[PDB]
Amino acid sequence: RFLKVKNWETDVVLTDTLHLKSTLETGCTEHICMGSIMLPVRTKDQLFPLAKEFLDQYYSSIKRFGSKAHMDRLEEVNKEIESTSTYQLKDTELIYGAKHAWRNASRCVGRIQWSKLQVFDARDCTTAHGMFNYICNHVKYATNKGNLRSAITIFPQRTDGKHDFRVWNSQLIRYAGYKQPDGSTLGDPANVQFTEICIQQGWKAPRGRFDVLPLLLQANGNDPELFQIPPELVLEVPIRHPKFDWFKDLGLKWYGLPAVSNMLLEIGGLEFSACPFSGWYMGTEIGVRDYCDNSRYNILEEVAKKMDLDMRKTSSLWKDQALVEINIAVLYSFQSDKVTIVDHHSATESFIKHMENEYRCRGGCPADWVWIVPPMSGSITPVFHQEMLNYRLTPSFEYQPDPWNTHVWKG
Amino acid sequence: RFLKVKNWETDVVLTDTLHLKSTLETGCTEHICMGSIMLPTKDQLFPLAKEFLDQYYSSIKRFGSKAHMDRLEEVNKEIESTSTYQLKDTELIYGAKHAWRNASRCVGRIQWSKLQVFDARDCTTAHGMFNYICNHVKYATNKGNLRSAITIFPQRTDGKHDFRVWNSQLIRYAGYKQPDGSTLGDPANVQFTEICIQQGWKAPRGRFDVLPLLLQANGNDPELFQIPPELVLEVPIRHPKFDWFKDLGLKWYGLPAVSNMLLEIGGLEFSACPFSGWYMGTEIGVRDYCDNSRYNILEEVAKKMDLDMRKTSSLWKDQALVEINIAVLYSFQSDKVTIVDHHSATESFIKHMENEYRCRGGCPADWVWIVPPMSGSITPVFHQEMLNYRLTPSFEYQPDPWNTHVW
Ligand code: HEM
Ligand code: HEM
Ligand SMILES: Cc1ccnc(CCCCCO[C@H]2CNC[C@H]2Cc2cc(C)cc(N)n2)c1
Ligand SMILES: Cc1ccnc(CCCCCO[C@H]2CNC[C@H]2Cc2cc(C)cc(N)n2)c1
Ligand SMILES: C[C@H](O)[C@H](O)[C@H]1CNc2nc(N)[nH]c(=O)c2N1
Ligand SMILES: C[C@H](O)[C@H](O)[C@H]1CNc2nc(N)[nH]c(=O)c2N1
Ligand SMILES: [Zn+2]
Repeated sequence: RFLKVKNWETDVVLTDTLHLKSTLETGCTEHICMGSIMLPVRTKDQLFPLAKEFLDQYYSSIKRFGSKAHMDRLEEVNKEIESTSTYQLKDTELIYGAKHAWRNASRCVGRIQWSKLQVFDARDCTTAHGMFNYICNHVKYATNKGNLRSAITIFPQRTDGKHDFRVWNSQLIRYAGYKQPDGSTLGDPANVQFTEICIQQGWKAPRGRFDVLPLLLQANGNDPELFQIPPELVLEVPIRHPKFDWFKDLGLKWYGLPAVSNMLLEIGGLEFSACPFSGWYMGTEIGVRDYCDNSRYNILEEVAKKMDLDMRKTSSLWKDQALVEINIAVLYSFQSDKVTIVDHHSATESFIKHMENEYRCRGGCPADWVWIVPPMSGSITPVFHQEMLNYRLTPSFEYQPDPWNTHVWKG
Repeated sequence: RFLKVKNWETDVVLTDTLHLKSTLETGCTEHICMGSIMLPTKDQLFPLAKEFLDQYYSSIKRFGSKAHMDRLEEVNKEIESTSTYQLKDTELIYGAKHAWRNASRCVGRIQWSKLQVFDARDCTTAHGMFNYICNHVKYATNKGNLRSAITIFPQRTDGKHDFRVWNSQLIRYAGYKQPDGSTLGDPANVQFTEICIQQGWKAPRGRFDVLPLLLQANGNDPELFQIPPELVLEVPIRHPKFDWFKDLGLKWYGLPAVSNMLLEIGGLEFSACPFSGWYMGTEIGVRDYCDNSRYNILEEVAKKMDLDMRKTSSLWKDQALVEINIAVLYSFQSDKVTIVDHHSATESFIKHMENEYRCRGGCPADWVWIVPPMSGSITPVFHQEMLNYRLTPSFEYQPDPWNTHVW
């Protein structure tokens, strides 16, 4: 089978054969597409196949397919699984695995960078204090005083599902949200429930608009523990605008390091339930979503108010006007402070080049159009006009349930 | 099989039962989503007809009635005897409204029940087709107060006698490839413009030349007609604050009227069914004007605004895009030609989708097409999970006739 994808701007046509390596399911059927749905304890049985399939990929990538080293490693993993019911990855396999989970992440527009990933093997970690130390080193290494470097830290894999390592924060660095008695929210409304859990666990909340949350860390299935990231390790950027002097007085800032901490990394059948990873921002993640979603900081009105836009009718495009200015301000601020950031024009152009290169050398690039297209200015970016095929390859990053829903408290 | 969609901004959760009536296939499988792909006998005819008449009689609350049974029997006899059948006027009107109600890529469906249907099944010649079309254009334009309409020409018989409107829309501008190497006018219309010229059209060779209609009746070779110029309402584009904007020399037409689709009702195929509503501003301001392969005007507008074009991160493109779209909306509003902005349209679509979930058990919606091509996430449709599936009656895309037609 060959599937073709067209670009409607360039008329470039690509042929995908890689989708033939897909096994996981999409959510879609013959009768129903679920492409815009956000969300569409293993035994030995399922395991050796997953292991073998991963190891065959690994050994092909390094041009050693079928070699003695390849065969002995299959043999070795086979026997490890029968004797212990699981197995351990070699460092080189873990690194290759983590790189490929990113390469395979179909909602990631930043994948041109996939092969440049610093992998911190934290599989020797046993306690939450150990996790905290690991995460500080990650944050410091990745921050690099503004010159951001992609990185991932990988904690011990799942065993019986009763001893999971988990980072309870959704990202390593986020701002607290506090729901007020009058129904308004102070700070980030996306973090209210998590902030409540931190408070209940003993965090002394400053109750401001940009309070960096404490890490809440679960090791070996134990109850999680609170730690404050050292403030000197949290790089932040005050947001100002190049032409509008009043913009700074909105009191806005953001942190420099985007670091997803709630996902599951699957490599060769093994499950790494705590695998925080970080890169750098595309400007719209902050300027469009973080600042301008109604359920987030929601600053559009106040900005358009300061700009004296005609707010009487939507068709003055006052929201679109304020939206561009805010996004200009975020890119300007990060740039002036020398904190790595990419704009959505540059990021999407790089992605199309990456995607074409992947079609040529790999036979495809799974891509989720719903997520890859930026949330402003969609059609003046080259990805809008690009047909994409979304399917699931392993190694992979997966969503997992928030741990407060599933954790059995020990006391 | 019983599905939930969530809006992530409002936490509103809707249950879809309507997908169970899904009929056609999507392009997707359990292994590959094709959500972003643009194009993903008497035996079969009776099931198709019954399925339709059942939903018709159910809609008028006479399901299982004597009138229902009698009609089903009537239609059955007609197929076995004549190999096809004819829709009653009421069935045609119902079917056309429902094909619009079912159009998963249409954001304007809150309007679906207010559709004027023109029954042109009595038409026999291209000249007749032209007369019907002018009347459609004039009815729908309504001196700027636009009214939704569809004109339905005779159904396909043996496939050798198709009615087709060769144009993709009733009103579009010509495109000409130049000795220069650049394109004059609308680059999307170069091939069709050459067919017009090949067929006799004397092209003015300008940037905004309304194309002639190329009409095919009873599967004959198509013929050329000019829409009377006084029936084509156009809007000159100016900006409310930039004096220089009008000097770009831009205009657009008021009536968007898609004329290349196939309407399928109860298994019958209406290969010529041009239909029209009114524009959402972004369709012109973002796509017609700013697409690289369309009028591609971003650079020239950016220049007159004196923006910093040295680096993409000044967001000059985004700035210019907003002003072009302000100018479109302003111009149409000033000349009193119906238009809707993308905020207002997507808000109405969210209201429409809620009515539909409550009253019909779902609403098929293609998120990739529903979300406007600028400012995605400040419109409510961005945060709204949607299920896409194919219900009949339906509008379908069909092969350009020049690739099909034996001359
Ligand atoms: C080099 C800098 C990177 C940039 C500019 C970038 C860009 C982005 C953006 C804009 C998104 C969508 C996020 C959203 O809308 O919430 C995303 C998603 C994602 N990226 Fe990246 N990315 C980068 C690096 C990384 C790294 C290092 C990884 C892991 C190794 C990664 C894996 C993912 C995954 C798994 C998603 C989907 C997340 C989800 O489902 O919530 N990306 N990327
Ligand atoms: C009343 C005002 C209407 C508005 C504001 C509107 C809005 C839109 C928009 C913005 C699109 C996307 C088109 C594109 O991006 O190229 C679209 C597509 C479409 N609409 Fe509507 N619509 C209207 C009326 C109608 C009517 C009257 C019909 C049929 C009776 C219809 C059926 C369709 C179909 C079948 C599509 C998809 C066309 C394709 O696949 O190329 N719409 N609509
Ligand atoms: C490494 C990197 C580089 C550049 N940017 C980033 C930022 C990613 C931040 C992710 C925040 O996304 C949050 C907010 N909305 C959906 C949610 C993530 C999510 C939610 C759900 C239900 C499913 C899913 N797959 N992913 C990370
Ligand atoms: C009735 C109405 C109301 C408001 N707006 C409109 C404008 C729709 C104009 C149609 C323009 O669409 C053209 C340009 N890009 C895709 C193409 C239509 C199309 C192309 C293809 C390959 C498949 C498909 N289903 N539809 C029509
Ligand atoms: C409902 C819909 O799938 C949801 O709003 C999606 C759309 N596209 C997105 N794209 C990105 N990058 N991030 C998101 O959170 C979303 N949200
Ligand atoms: C490849 C992708 O499907 C294509 O560019 C789509 C995206 N969304 C669209 N949405 C609308 N309304 N109209 C279009 O023409 C397109 N083009
Ligand atoms: Zn799909």
